[PDB]
Amino acid sequence: FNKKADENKVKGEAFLTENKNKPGVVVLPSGLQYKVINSGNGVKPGKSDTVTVEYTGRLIDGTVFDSTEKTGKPATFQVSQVIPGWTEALQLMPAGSTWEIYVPSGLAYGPRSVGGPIGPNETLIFKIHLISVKKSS
Repeated sequence: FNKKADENKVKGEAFLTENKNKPGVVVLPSGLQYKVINSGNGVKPGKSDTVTVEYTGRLIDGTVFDSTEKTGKPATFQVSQVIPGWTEALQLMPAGSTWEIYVPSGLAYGPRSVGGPIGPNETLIFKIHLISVKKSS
């Protein structure tokens, strides 16, 4: 059981290790690193912000675990309703922006068997395409 758990710890920590090559890698107060494609553009509130976006997430396992785009239904949630790491990054994501964040387990639920959305000792990649905040306020 743990053989696979640790197997994830190495493959994930390695992915992010090499990932550091991606230009624009900037660490956040929560420890989030990402690559900026289109930053700014629209306005928006702090972590109490509510935005509608579409994303495709996949586990370091190489297989998609869940996609809101393919389902045919956009993803709608507030930045303060997600894991710690995410709440920090999404709080800085302005309407219309486009960031890709990769948060290692140690920054989310933890590499321990308490890995919520992010598998245990699994590094995941997230593609967030923000359209607008609360009806483009």
